[PDB]
Amino acid sequence: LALSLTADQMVSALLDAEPPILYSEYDPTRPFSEASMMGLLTNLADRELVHMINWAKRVPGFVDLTLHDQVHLLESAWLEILMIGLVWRSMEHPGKLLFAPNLLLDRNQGKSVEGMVEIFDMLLATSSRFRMMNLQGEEFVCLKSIILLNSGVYTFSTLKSLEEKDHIHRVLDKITDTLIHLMAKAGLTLQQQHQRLAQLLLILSHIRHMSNKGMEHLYSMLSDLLLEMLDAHRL
Amino acid sequence: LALSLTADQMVSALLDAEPPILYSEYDPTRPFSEASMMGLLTNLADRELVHMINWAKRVPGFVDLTLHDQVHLLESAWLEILMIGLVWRSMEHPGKLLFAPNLLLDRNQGKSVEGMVEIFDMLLATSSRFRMMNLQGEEFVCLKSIILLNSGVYLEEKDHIHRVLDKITDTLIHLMAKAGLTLQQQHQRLAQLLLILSHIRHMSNKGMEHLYSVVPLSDLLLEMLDA
Ligand SMILES: O=C(c1ccccc1)N1[C@H](c2ccc(OC[C@@H]3CCN(CCCF)C3)cc2)c2ccc(O)cc2CC12CC2
Ligand SMILES: O=C(c1ccccc1)N1[C@H](c2ccc(OC[C@H]3C=CN(CCCF)C3)cc2)c2ccc(O)cc2CC12CC2
Repeated sequence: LALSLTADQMVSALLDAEPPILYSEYDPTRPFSEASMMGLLTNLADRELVHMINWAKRVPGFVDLTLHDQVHLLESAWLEILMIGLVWRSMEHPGKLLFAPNLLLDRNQGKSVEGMVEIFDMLLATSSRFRMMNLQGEEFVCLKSIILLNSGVYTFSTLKSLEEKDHIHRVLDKITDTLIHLMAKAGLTLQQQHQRLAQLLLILSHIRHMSNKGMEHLYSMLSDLLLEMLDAHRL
Repeated sequence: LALSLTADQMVSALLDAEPPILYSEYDPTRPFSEASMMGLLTNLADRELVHMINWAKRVPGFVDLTLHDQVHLLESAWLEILMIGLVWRSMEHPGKLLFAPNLLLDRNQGKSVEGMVEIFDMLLATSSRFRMMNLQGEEFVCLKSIILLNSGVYLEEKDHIHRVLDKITDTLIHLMAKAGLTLQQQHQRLAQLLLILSHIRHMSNKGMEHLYSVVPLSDLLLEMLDA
């Protein structure tokens, strides 16, 4: 099914799978402050993670995998997906991170939490990189889907596992075909298509680097829950 | 000014720049032990770092950067380069890591140490992935050069790095075209190769988190550049 989609049908399915932009809580009895900042950001990420589950299930080829492999892929990629969504939202807001439309934070508000501004600056630089590249929404949904399928594919031996890995790489190839088709459709020459494809995928290495640094920072302050939403019934 | 090379001359320059395969400073006659296994791997990595400097100087476009940028890229990419070099030489040794011709280890020698077997397995999975794609030497040296130039970039200095990165991308595509790959197979394989770099970054982050669980590395890298 997923391997027979055209590039336009793959763009359409990814654009349609896009989750909504969530808001920070409008609690007057909890106004924004340095103390309540991480509580608001954690609550926002928790609500985003629920929508990330539905988005993943709508990425073509994802539900063809076993849920154990669906859980592992999302366990490996969830923070990367949150960050690239943040970086995408903040593209039009230089020097600031748009966590939510009602939660636009500048660099100085990150200094209140120790260790935050280092991750803050890396997210800002990625947003500047996307801005300088004029990243398109059709390219963004492809990059996010690549992260979902690639981040955990090297950390799964059984015959089933060999079929799953081959399928993940077959779907990743079709996203690559989709990215190139979007670049050819935009007028880029073949040399420019390969060059921009390389530039976009090399940004994924930095997003992984930010994720690892973000995991150490967050731990300095999921599997069962990921399963519970992914292991839905048909009632 | 290295942007005036051809794809074939880019390959030839990177192949000629390959560092030698160093040996473990290990007594082939004294008994082996796991307590001395970090000392051998730290000593080997320190000696490989010097030859990594010589290799980086010969990556086309690297010396065009300032010494500040050359050191910053080396300080940010050195662990990734050691890892992918290890993965490259451990390819024909499935289930094993060939740190040196006299230092071949399997999983069980890594289990003796807290936190090693996790990175050991990720390194083995990368070697298996290289073995499945049948990675060529001309592709491997292009991947190492991309790691050197990409691992620290995130104004005209960044522009020059991106132009050289763009040329290595053109070199990789030219390599697969000369191999007979179709245009679809070319950009598919290029994507597969560059997506492996995200896993190598992941291993480097966990490696730093592992290895580092007085003299700054930049001072040592600067001194190595004087030879
Ligand atoms: O604050 C920060 C931040 C930190 C340092 C520098 C700059 C920014 N973050 C935010 C964040 C907080 C907690 C979290 O994870 C917390 C547990 C993990 C699941 N939770 C467990 C319970 C299961 F739901 C709790 C994930 C994300 C957040 C929110 C929304 C967004 O779009 C993006 C981000 C990005 C960022 C990830 C870097
Ligand atoms: O053992 C391990 C290993 C393998 C599996 C699981 C866990 C660990 N490693 C080895 C390694 C040891 C110490 C290093 O960092 C030492 C710094 C301490 C002062 N140094 C800086 C100042 C003086 F230079 C550097 C780096 C590399 C090593 C050696 C050669 C190779 O090709 C590759 C590797 C790979 C590697 C990185 C994963």
